[PDB]
Amino acid sequence: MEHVAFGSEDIENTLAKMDDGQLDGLAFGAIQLDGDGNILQYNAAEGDITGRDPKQVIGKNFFKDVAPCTDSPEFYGKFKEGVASGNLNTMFEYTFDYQMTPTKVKVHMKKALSGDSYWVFVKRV
Ligand SMILES: *C(=O)/C=C/c1ccc(O)c(Cl)c1
Repeated sequence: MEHVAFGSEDIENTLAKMDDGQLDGLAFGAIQLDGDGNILQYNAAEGDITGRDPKQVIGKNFFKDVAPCTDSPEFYGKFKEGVASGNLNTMFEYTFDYQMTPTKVKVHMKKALSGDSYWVFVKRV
């Protein structure tokens, strides 16, 4: 289990060193998206929260295909505003309910260090 807390101030530096295997060691869900919302990384804890197979969602568009319930100003809108500005860092609660039992989560979106990369972190609430 990787020793990183959800919402930590330097999380983007800590996660910069992690291959897909170390990402699976996190205590919380972690998704990496490009600026368009395409899934670059998707860890085991997120698969546990959502039911999706982490290997099978890589390459899919999060907002268009995987997670349409986030296609809204309250989630996607915050994401694309942060991508456009280049300083994405926002935390909010949300309910995931597409083809799943509705699940309330806390979401932290933060711009990655890798430039055109953005983290979406998720934990249960
Ligand atoms: C609602 O459509 C949200 C669905 C959803 C949220 C988070 C993750 O990781 C996935 Cl695969 C789907």
